[PDB]
Parts: sequence; C-alpha cells; structure tokens
Amino acid sequence: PIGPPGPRGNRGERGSEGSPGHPGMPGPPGPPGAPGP
Amino acid sequence: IGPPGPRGNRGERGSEGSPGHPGMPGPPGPPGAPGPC
Amino acid sequence: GPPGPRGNRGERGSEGSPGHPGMPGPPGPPGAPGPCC
Repeated sequence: PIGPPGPRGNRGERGSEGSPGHPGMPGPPGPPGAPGP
Repeated sequence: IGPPGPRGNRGERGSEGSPGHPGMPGPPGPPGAPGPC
Repeated sequence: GPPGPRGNRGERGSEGSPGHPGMPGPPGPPGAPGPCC
C-alpha cells in the first residue's frame, strides 16, 4: 500500500516592492512682480 | 514495503509585493506675470 | 509505507504596483519687475 503523500512545500518569497510613482505635478505660478521704477 | 507515497503539494505562492514609494515632488511652477508700471 | 517527498517551493509573489504620484510642485519665482513706462 502506498505511503502517505509528502508534506507541502514552502511558501514562495514575498514579491518585491513596487516602482516609485510619477513625479509630482508642476507647481503654481509664482507671485506677481514688484511695481516698476 | 509499500512504494513511497506521492510528491507533496506545491507550496503556496508568496504574497504579492507592496505598493511602490511615492514619486518625487513636481517641479516648481513658472514665473509670475510681469509686474505693472 | 514511507512518506513521499516534499513538494516544490511555491512561486515568487508578483511585483507590487507603482506608488502614488509625487506631491504638487512649489510655487514659482516672483514675476519680473514692471517695465519703465
């Protein structure tokens, strides 16, 4: 009579961390310039 | 005797990876409107 | 009946998803001084 099945294998390694996200949105237009001379 | 039993089951696959780090900040916005007279 | 062999190690988990975009960029430089009317 055949022997019992063998034990289950080990878990695979965790998947690697993902890529970084896209860079941010460009910022707001700057302040208004000072009045002229 | 008894032949050896069956090969065990395939281990469960590892857990899926983490979401990536956030991306870098976006560039500074453009210059402001030219000032008045 | 002897136990069977250990199953193979499970597969590697898949690569995690990309992260969030970066934060919006800083404001720009003040605008140029006004012209000399």
